[PDB]
Amino acid sequence: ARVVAIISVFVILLSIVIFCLETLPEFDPFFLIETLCIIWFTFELTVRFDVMNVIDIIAIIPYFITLSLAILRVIRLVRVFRIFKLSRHSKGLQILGRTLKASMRELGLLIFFLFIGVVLFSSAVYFAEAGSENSFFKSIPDAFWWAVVTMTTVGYGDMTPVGVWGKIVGSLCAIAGVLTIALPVPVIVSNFNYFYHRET
Amino acid sequence: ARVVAIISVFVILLSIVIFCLETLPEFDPFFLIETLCIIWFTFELTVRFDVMNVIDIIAIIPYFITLSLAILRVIRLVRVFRIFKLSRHSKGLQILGRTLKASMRELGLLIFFLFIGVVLFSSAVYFAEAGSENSFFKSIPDAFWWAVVTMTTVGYGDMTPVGVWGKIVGSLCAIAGVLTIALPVPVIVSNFNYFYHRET
Amino acid sequence: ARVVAIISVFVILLSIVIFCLETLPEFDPFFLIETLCIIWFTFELTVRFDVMNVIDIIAIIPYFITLSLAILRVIRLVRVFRIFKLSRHSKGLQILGRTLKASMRELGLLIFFLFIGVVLFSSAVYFAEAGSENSFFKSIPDAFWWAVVTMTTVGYGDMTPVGVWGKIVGSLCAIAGVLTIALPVPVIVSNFNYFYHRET
Amino acid sequence: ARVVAIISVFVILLSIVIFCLETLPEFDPFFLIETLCIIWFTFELTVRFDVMNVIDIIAIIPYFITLSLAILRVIRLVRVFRIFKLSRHSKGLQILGRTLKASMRELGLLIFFLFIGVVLFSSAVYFAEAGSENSFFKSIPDAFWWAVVTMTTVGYGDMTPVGVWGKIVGSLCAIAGVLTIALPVPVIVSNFNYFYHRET
Ligand SMILES: [K+]
Ligand SMILES: [K+]
Repeated sequence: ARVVAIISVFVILLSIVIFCLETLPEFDPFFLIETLCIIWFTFELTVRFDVMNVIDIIAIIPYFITLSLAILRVIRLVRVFRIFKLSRHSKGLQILGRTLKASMRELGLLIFFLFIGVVLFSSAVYFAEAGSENSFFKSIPDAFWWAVVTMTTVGYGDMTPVGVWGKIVGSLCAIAGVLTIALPVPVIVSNFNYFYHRET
Repeated sequence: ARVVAIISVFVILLSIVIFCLETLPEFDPFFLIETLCIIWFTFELTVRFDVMNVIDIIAIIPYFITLSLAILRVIRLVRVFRIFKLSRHSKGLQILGRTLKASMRELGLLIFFLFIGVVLFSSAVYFAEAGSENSFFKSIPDAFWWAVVTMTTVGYGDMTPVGVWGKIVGSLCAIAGVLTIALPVPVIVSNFNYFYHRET
Repeated sequence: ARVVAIISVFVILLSIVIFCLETLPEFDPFFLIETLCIIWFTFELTVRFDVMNVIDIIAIIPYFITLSLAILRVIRLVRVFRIFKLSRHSKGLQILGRTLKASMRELGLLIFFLFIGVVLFSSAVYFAEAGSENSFFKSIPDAFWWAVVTMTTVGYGDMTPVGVWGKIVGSLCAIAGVLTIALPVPVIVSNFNYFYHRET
Repeated sequence: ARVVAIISVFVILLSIVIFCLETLPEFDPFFLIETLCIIWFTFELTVRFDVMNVIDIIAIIPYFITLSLAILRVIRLVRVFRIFKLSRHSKGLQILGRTLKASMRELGLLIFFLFIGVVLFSSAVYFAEAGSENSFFKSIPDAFWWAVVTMTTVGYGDMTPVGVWGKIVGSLCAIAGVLTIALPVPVIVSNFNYFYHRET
């Protein structure tokens, strides 16, 4: 039983590695390993037969579909959901799932505050920069990325073609982003700590 | 009474989308949608007749004004205050408003500490770099942006033309910024959590 | 007695503005305003006659000295200590001073952990990159800045000439920096909140 | 007994300085200082004779080995473990060691969540960008660094050759990284504060 669990974890990790390696530019030996991992996945699934069973289903749907290029890239992407098959073995990942399910309102509030701040500061920086020639931002949607990476403090990069009002707006954006990403997050963190210590 | 609320939210979101799209470079169909959204806004306003009523007023003042380019960009910017019309429907946004109103002293203290740190580290880095040729910063105001994005950890970008003393000042700036943005923020976060859990 | 306080705050702010503006490249009208601010500073000082009196002293020592270029830049820099004359009027800045005085051990521990992490990750990234040609870092001191801005999450900029081991070291540096800047800071924040709420 | 401790701290600091300086491009006077520091290290070790004794051992193994270039760079790197000889004298560093030993599960959970987020967002951004010509990322491993520095908010640099879907994935990556680095860290911080206040 524990040997079967360790085999399952090794097979999931092997499938993740094979995914990532077959995207490498240096590269059957991948398709045979892939079909072996999928044979094990579907054997485990058809022995077992919630969200973990849905994950086990999604873990083989792409392989069985591949037997417009947009749909093809979408399914080759959803082949990455094999990494969530580690949830059945990892207890911290199940705690993270319970936390995400229990703080849905707070995640929505975080996304809402970010949406509002992004629209606000993108409009502000677009209208601050639009008065000049060779404007940095071409539209308000063109500043959405800048606003996201400034509010999250990830950082944009080179802001040299920006003027004084653009930099004033950017300073306000940095401050407001710190605050707005700091307000919902403590509640999610408290939920995680609750579930974690309840488990252990 | 709930269908009217969902229509109001859809109209506010449509006006936000129309704002952002009419700034796009690909672009009457926007002015007719705009005048329809404003007709609904003013109908709701003149049926209703605090800060939310002021927001409802500001949401139509620009449209009615547009019937030096600096004033024009300023009013075309204040057309973005339609996004705060979501406060009447979103409870988290009203909680955020109550939080901001209740932590005014702490917001002022945050801005004050940032002002002091920005002046201090801009002076320090300007005088550290000014001893060389082709100085990175041309004045102490020219380093204000750098100091803001280093204290907020948003990051400046390429700091390669900076010397040893400039980098020592930058290290101190990073540390001091972490601390100063970390001191007022817990109080604002505690106020938000108080109002949020009082509501729910 | 309150008009005198508001005059003092206006004069301190005017001296800060004059400092920052006389560094501008566009620029007696500054030296006369400066000597008026210093006449007021020394009048207030010689009417009054702790750390605030030391600040009042340092606020006029540069003006009275200016009546190798390294010493000159050093004193023209210490002219920035006029911004700490706002401590006598701002209560939050005195709270910040009390906090800094009460968390000296924690500030030293933060600086010590950063020193250790910086030396460690600078050595690691230098020896990871040194095996190649056109190495990004020329010495272990040459990576000190990179390590500081990666541990503080301020960010370095372009890390494209870095290899796989350099990026593994950089990932570890980012994680370890998050942790080490997160460990001492809560104690300083708790001290600040204690002093702040004790005052108010 | 205290003079010997201050000599030991001075010798450790001198060896750290000599390490960092002998990597400088400007540079026996370093090898003689090095052999003196090692003579003191081994004298202290052979007078004393846990993890601190292992550190004292590792602090001289490289010098005694140097009496493929990969092994040589590896040992010249492990010469940096002299900086951990400060643990015997610094109490905060022993507190940090106790904290790291007591929060091993949480450190593993942090690394696990980062691994999962990195694989997820690297796959997502690779498949979002791969539909175009001159793709920014060449493989899913080629986006591992980008995902790490976006989730840690250290920042990547120039993301201009990235498209709309790449920037949507990057926004999600920034948000998810904030959350996942925010969930395990409070427990490690609480452990550190516990050990710190237990000591003092
Ligand atoms: K950051
Ligand atoms: K950053």
